[PDB]
Amino acid sequence: FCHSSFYHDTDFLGEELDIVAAKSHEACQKLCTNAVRCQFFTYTPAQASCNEGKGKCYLKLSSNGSPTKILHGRGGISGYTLRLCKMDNE
Amino acid sequence: FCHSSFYHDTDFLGEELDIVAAKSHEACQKLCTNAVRCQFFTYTPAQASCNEGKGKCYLKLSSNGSPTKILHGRGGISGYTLRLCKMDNE
Repeated sequence: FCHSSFYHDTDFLGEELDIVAAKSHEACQKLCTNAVRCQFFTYTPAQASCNEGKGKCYLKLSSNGSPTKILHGRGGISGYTLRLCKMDNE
Repeated sequence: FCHSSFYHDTDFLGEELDIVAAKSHEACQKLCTNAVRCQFFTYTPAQASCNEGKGKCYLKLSSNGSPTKILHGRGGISGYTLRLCKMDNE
C-alpha cells in the first residue's frame, strides 16, 4: 500500500543521500523497480538534480525514523513507489 | 579556525537543506558573509545548484554533530567561508 505517492512543492530529506547519474531523469525511477531498497525519489517537472540537472536524479532513503528535514519552494516532485516503502521501518 | 575552503567532487551536508534562486551563482557565497546563518554552500564551477542550476544557490546548515551525509564523484563542491563556521558544532 504505497503504489504512487508523490508530494509536490516540498521534499523531505531523510538519511543517505546520493545523486544518481542516470539516462533521462524520469527513467531513473526504475532504480526502485529493480532494487527495492530506496525511498524518496526527487525530481522537478524539468530535470531532477534538486532543481535543475538533466542527466541526474535526487535519491535518499530513511532507514531510521529520523526527523524529516524538508527543503521548500524551489522543488518539484518527490515520491516513493512500489513495496520498498516498507524498508522505512524494516 | 575557519578559512575559505572548497572541497570538490564531494559535498557534505548535515541537517537543513535549502536552495534559493539568485543570479551570478558564485556571488551566492557572499550572502553567507552578509547574513550569518548558513554554514556550507554548495556550488559547481559550471552552474552551481547541486550540480546544474545556472541561477540557484544551494546551502545547508548543521548545528549539531549530526551524521554527515556525503556525495562522492558527483563533483559537488561545498565551501566554508569565514566566521559562521563556528556554529557548525554550536
